[PDB]
Amino acid sequence: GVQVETISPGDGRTFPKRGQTCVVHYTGMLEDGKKFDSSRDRNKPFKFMLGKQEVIRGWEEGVAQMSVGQRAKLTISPDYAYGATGHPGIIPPHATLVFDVELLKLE
Repeated sequence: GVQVETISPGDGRTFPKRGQTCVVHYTGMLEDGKKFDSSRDRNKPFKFMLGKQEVIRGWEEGVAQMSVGQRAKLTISPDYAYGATGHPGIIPPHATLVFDVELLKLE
């Protein structure tokens, strides 16, 4: 459902726990490489609470595998993203997504 590939290693020791706030920089892309969303374009980190299910399933399972300071590519199946319906206009039906995520800190 999510496959993690490291771009830059983190500390290899500090991984998120349920209920912590993950502070990330990210870029999300369709399978064709076209970015649809990026905190890097806004120039402001994005925050989510791990376990709240306020981000897609491939984020909570993928970021949970990351340590502080790690940058990684998360390849997310539609099953772990927006499924059969997608988000029409932005995310097509049955879309595989790629996110470039850096885990900045935990709060």
